Amino acid sequence: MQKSVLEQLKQVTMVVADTGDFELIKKYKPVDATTNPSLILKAVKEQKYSNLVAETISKVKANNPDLNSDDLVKEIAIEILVSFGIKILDVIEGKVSSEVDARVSFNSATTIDYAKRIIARYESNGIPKDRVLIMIAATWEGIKAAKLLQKEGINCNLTLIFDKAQAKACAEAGVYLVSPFVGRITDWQMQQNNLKTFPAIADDDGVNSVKAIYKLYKSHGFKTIVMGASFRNVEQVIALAGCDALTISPVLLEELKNRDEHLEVKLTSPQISEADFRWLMNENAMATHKLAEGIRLFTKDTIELENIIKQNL
Amino acid sequence: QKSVLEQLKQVTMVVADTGDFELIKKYKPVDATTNPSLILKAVKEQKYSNLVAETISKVKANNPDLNSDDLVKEIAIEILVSFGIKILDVIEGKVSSEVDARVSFNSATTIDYAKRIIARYESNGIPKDRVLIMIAATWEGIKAAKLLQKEGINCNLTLIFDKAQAKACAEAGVYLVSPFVGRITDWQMQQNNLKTFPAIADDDGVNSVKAIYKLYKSHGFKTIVMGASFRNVEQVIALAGCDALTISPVLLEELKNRDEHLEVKLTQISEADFRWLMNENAMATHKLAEGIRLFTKDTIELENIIKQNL
Ligand SMILES: O=C(CO)[C@@H](O)[C@H](O)[C@H](O)[C@H](O)COP(=O)(O)O
Ligand SMILES: O=C(CO)[C@@H](O)[C@H](O)[C@H](O)[C@H](O)COP(=O)(O)O
Repeated sequence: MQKSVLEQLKQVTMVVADTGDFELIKKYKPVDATTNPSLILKAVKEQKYSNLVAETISKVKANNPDLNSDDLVKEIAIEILVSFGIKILDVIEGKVSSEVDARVSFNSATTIDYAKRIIARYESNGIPKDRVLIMIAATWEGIKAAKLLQKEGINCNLTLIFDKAQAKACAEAGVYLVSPFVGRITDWQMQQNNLKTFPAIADDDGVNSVKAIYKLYKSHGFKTIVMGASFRNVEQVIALAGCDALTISPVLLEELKNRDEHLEVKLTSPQISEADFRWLMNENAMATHKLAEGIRLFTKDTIELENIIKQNL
Repeated sequence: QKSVLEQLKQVTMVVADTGDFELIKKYKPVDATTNPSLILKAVKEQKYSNLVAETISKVKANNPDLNSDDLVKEIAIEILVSFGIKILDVIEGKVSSEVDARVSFNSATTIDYAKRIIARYESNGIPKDRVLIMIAATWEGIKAAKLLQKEGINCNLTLIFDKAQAKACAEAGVYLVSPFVGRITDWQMQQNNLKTFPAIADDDGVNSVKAIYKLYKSHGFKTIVMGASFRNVEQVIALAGCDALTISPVLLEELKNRDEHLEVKLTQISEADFRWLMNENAMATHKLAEGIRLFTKDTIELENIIKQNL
């Protein structure tokens, strides 16, 4: 019963596919999947699912002849987000992550409203909320929004986690899952230290970040799921075998599928006030920069999606 | 022929950026600014070791109830005030004194620290009109300044790297803003490994202050625009006509010794809005945070010096 590294990983970690390409999701059979604004933009622009995109735009237009261009564009954007999520849910047993508009990242109330709008759109298609994770950037405001959403039974994926303080604050808020990044932390490490080659696993700041969060969570008995995200190579993924969950790009899933060696299982202070959180984040130059950058990048891709929608009106 | 320094004073309030008060006299600035790094420099170089020793003795005597940690904190405030008092003896205007950078994300502790500085000045016979409380321009610092201004305490909002950030300060009714120049140019040079300074027209730091000045003038904001952080005299000269400019003693000396003609060049936001606009500015996001970290490092070093002298 010898198995590939991918199949072995599934025994010790919840394998999640990081893509909007639902057909690819099929050849890897992950439990859950994650979409994000950049992945949705790629799914909209690529030829593969051009029919689905055109149909979604046409349907929303036909069913909302009274809405102005601006309101119509936002309606179409959320419908596209949800349409890809539904196609993904049709091919997996688990949940799909759908991200709120990045432009609401510093407003808890508008984050809550957008989250509820996403959930209502899934519900109108017969998808229960228990199959969806609302993805929210882990700014203080996003964590506050998630805290309230969880109280209403809406599970959240707190993303763009770069510091153990966010992770701790998210756990303290009772969120369903956190997505600490790995690759982007390693990117900063290489640029800051002028590293010509990729660091050894023991020295990889990204890998170590997830390990520290996992250790923190287990020692405190937190039930929030730790899902490593953002990977540069298969070695970083393999290094976190045993983590609660790992969301992995199709390119890397294919690499894992084709490897056959045994997979070694590697994974087996006061409450945070707003001022404390902000201080701790300020102390971390990398996290300060990367959280902000992540929000800007998703915003750029969401604005491009809006422009594309407007071009097809 | 008038020196560039003399010409600058005709169109801009010249301010000395130093805690080394004996150097101030020869430039005759209107106001002066200290900051945590400048206070540390003055203490480390030991020219004012007697002032430091006398301040430590006084605070101990007047505070028999404080433990070691609390005593050091009180001495740090009194040192800030002692330097300010000495500066006020040699200038006609105001002196800026900065709150502990460690309170930058707490409006309440910022307010009380500011009030403590003012109370120490008052106890030493200095009226509050002669003092500006410096506060980093985080949202929390701006909210603290809004309350302080209502209570008659004038504030200097510092570590300003973005125009929307400066607008929010003006909307809070602050007395003065300190938009930085040199640190913005540093970011620009680092981004592209530039070995030479950019042309003035292309200098992001100079352009930031020009943009803030233009906004304030067109909108009628009464907050004073004071450019700060300079790498060379050319950046100072480029902003001639600005409301105020705070300048190092080295650059004041350079201006004093230049005699060419000086061309005069310069003649609401919610919390969520503010945070969004800052986030859109990679440089400002980085530099504001960096400034707080650097001032914190220098405040900790000052505390360590105090501890060694108890
Ligand atoms: O965090 C999640 C889902 O939880 C992912 O979709 C996440 O956004 C992506 O892994 C990252 O944005 C990818 O970043 P990068 O590795 O391409 O720099
Ligand atoms: O903003 C004020 C006073 O209002 C200044 O004291 C300001 O802190 C200093 O000019 C800067 O910190 C100097 O930084 P740098 O030019 O040495 O990088």
